[PDB]
Amino acid sequence: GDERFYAEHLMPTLQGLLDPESAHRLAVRFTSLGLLPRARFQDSDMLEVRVLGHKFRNPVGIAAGFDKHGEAVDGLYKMGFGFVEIGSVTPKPQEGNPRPRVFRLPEDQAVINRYGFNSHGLSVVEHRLRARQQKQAKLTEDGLPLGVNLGKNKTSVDAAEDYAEGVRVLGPLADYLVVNVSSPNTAGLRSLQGKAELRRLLTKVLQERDGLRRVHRPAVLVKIAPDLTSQDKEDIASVVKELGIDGLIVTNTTVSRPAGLQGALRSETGGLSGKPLRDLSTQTIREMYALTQGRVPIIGVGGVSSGQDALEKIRAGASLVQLYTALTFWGPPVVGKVKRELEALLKEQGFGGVTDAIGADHRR
Ligand SMILES: Cc1cc2nc3c(=O)[nH]c(=O)nc-3n(C[C@H](O)[C@H](O)[C@H](O)COP(=O)(O)O)c2cc1C
Ligand SMILES: COc1cccc(-c2ccc(NC(=O)c3ccsc3C(=O)O)c(F)c2)c1
Ligand SMILES: O=C(O)c1cc(=O)[nH]c(=O)[nH]1
Repeated sequence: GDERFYAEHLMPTLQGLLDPESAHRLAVRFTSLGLLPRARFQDSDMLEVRVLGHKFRNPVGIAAGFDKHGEAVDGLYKMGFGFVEIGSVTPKPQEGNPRPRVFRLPEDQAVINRYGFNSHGLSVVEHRLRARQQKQAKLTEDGLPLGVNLGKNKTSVDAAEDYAEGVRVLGPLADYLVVNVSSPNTAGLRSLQGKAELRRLLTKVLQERDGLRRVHRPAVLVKIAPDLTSQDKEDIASVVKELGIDGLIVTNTTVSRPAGLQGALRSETGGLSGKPLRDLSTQTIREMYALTQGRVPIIGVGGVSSGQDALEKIRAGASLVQLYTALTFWGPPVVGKVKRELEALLKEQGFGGVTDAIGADHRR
């Protein structure tokens, strides 16, 4: 493939022929089949990162949402991602919201989605991952970890138990689990970010995680929204420290609509991703890093489309970064682009490697 070809011809043509959701489905299909452009870039030692009890070949991963049901994990590693996160997965299967539920904002290099946790359910995903469990074991040992993002059912009467079930069912198959309490498309989900409820919720999740056999015991991270108040962030940092949460994913999509959006569909209900979210996410990473005294690993997500975007989040405190929306606009070549640009910037700024740059802004 070619970065310019995909950005100017292939992707534009695809988006002109298929609606957003159909384009996504096709994307998952092609990826699962390995129909991807040549992954030129060769990961250098400079990009290697050790965190969350694992080695990561490179710090660029695919964010949750692209492979909700764990159907294209291997194809995603082939695309060049240093780690893959599937999900969110709900206990029981559910359809999500009616279509259309995803919209492109071309003029803003953004997307708005309100899928509503469409999920094949824990059982289906469980067997899908078991079919390649040993293959993943080798991938992980080779520096390509797998993360599993857990969600809750729309009609659930016990949010905590939904997450507990996810820990028990998919925890044994993941390197890290994500307690996603930041989806803007699930009524009352974000309220789980409150201190009182959060502590109770995470205490239960951690107990279930600790109850798994050693080799099947994943790290547990909490994914937060970019729309939290200063009080919310202080509370989350406090609870994370109190319970020993392994890490944070910052951030999910935003329900805010920054001044300046041009897309005709800017007022659609849902979470906004892409460039308009980038700096709000970076600043959230910066604050959480400071609140946790840089002792809690952070996976930075939100508007990453270049090496500069990645490095800004790393310097702000992220040990790893993820992207999704950039892929929807530029295609597979964007992964290699980000890694190549990141490597060059690290050298240009005097960093021996990614590890040396983590939280660098806080030390100046
Ligand atoms: C279409 C779509 C679906 C998503 N689904 C999920 C999900 O199921 N779980 C989750 O934790 N985040 C989900 N996200 C959020 C992304 O993981 C990420 O936090 C956010 O989009 C910011 O990254 P980006 O600007 O690179 O897309 C989704 C995002 C998009 C655009
Ligand atoms: C042969 O070339 C390839 C190979 C492998 C994957 C893709 C591809 C195609 C479309 C999307 N796009 C989305 O998956 C998407 C998600 C939510 S919206 C939206 C979109 O197009 O607007 C992609 F990420 C990757 C193209
Ligand atoms: O499934 C969705 O609608 C969804 C979940 C989530 O966590 N984030 C997002 O942007 N959409």
